[PDB]
Amino acid sequence: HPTAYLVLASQRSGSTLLVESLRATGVAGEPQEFFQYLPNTSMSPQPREWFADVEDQSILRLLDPLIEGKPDLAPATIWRDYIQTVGRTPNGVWGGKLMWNQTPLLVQRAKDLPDRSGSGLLSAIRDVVGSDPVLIHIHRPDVVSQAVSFWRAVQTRVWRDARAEYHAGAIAHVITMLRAQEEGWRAWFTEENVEPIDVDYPYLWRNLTEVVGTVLEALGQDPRLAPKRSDEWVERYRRDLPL
Amino acid sequence: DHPTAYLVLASQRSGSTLLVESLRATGVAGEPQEFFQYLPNTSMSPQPREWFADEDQSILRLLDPLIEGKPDLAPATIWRDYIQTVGRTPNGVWGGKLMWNQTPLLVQRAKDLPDRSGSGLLSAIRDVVGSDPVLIHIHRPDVVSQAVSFWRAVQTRVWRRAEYHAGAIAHVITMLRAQEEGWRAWFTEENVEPIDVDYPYLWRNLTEVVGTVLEALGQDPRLAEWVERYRDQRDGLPL
Ligand SMILES: OC[C@H]1O[C@H](O[C@H]2O[C@H](CO)[C@@H](O)[C@H](O)[C@H]2O)[C@H](O)[C@@H](O)[C@@H]1O
Ligand SMILES: OC[C@H]1O[C@H](O[C@H]2O[C@H](CO)[C@@H](O)[C@H](O)[C@H]2O)[C@H](O)[C@@H](O)[C@@H]1O
Repeated sequence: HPTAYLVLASQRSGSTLLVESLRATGVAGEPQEFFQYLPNTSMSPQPREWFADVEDQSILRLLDPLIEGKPDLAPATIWRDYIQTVGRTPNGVWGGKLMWNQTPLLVQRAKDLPDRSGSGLLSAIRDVVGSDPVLIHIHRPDVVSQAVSFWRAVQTRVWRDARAEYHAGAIAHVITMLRAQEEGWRAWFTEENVEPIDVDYPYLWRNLTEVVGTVLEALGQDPRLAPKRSDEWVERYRRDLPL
Repeated sequence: DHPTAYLVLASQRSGSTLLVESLRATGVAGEPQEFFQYLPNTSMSPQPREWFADEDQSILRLLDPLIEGKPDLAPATIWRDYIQTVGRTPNGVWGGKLMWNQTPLLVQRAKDLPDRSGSGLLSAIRDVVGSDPVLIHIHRPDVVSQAVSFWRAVQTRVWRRAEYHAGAIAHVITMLRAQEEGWRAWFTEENVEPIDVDYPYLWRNLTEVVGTVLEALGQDPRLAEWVERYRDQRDGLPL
């Protein structure tokens, strides 16, 4: 009987609908992107960071200026422990989100734990979470609609409106990137022989309460608790590059 | 000229969680957890056997037994850095929740902060959030219906099955009393005037309340029953 789940995904791929949907039951932990923070800035990736290899100024200017933060200096054990306690409901169940771009981070961070128990991503997850989470995998076949929502979100800084410009080269960039996270997870599932509870977004949109219940079920929770404008850029980005 | 952080000061199973989660849906008011709730010896929230620790095997039998977790070994600097980052959204707003029973924890924890700006709760708040948080205070004034939820959940462990029992819902209804005092007596004893929504107002018109919180943060409002069976009649159990 697993005491923890972890949702594997990509930015704006749906993980939110599921994951918040879980949080509300109040028996599925307090999922967060516990692994999003960069160690040199103790911040989430910032807009100019996602585009650090873009020297096209026309896209650059659309993005906020960097903030310099500060190195996270928590010892590995202290880092793990904070995450373990914040993410977990009184019932004792833990949840959180993990994006594929964050995997190296997590693995970098676990490296200096005592009793580390492997050297790969799977051990990392195990050693950080403290048990063997129910892996779940929300994905999106419509990369363009997603890239679009991403390229908007990175400008406005809002991930759940006046400044937001279209831009082909950028969307291309975001697409090239989201695609890579997919190949990332794909290769990994085979790499360490794992079979997630796979659930693409359309299915997820349609059947929320079904899924929110299966996950609920896999954690030994009563599945009872599972509760109930077009993109011009997406039309546009087709005409105009990768997909 | 935005204040870029909010606390919601409240009490267990008030509107507290319903407000806070709505704001979270915004994508624009941080990730308001209950950062101050975790006890240092266990590093978890208070657990039933811990709440009801003051003299009667009538309750101590309805309550799951004491798990024991682990020591919170985070220096205060790291503790506050974490709360500051995890509670923020990308737009840079921070949100969170605080509950009168946790206030001594906050203060005890803040004492080792290098830059202590003062000595009471309110400078504690500021030194921890790194700013001046818009205060929101929630109360559900119907203490019976509050105390009920807190007893249902204090044994279900689900704070969003097991039985009624009056002599406990005493201890609750009255612990919740001295908590709600605390707040009111803190509001004047440090001259704070919090925004002041109420559970009825919320469970009905929460769309406004949220829209209020968002403007105070400079955002966009446009974004967004064994009660009667307690209502003992006979015994004289404070209500
Ligand atoms: O003592 C029990 C704790 O439970 C209450 O809140 C839990 O429920 C929420 C989600 O369902 C969370 O925000 C939180 O993590 C939980 O602790 C209560 O609000 C607390 O004061 C208690 O510590
Ligand atoms: O690009 C920076 C990060 O932003 C996205 O996540 C933000 O969006 C959600 C907003 O409600 C939050 O849950 C979260 O805390 C944010 O950081 C994205 O999902 C990330 O992977 C990035 O770290």
